[PDB]
Amino acid sequence: DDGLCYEGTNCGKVGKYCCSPIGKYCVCYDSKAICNKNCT
Repeated sequence: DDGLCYEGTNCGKVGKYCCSPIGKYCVCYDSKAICNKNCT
């Protein structure tokens, strides 16, 4: 449950979003929700 999400293009997520609590994971998906959800 610990994790946050941000939007932009730092992980090549042009059009979608990414999740990383320190920029170490850089895991992105199409559903911003999948960012919070699946990112865990």
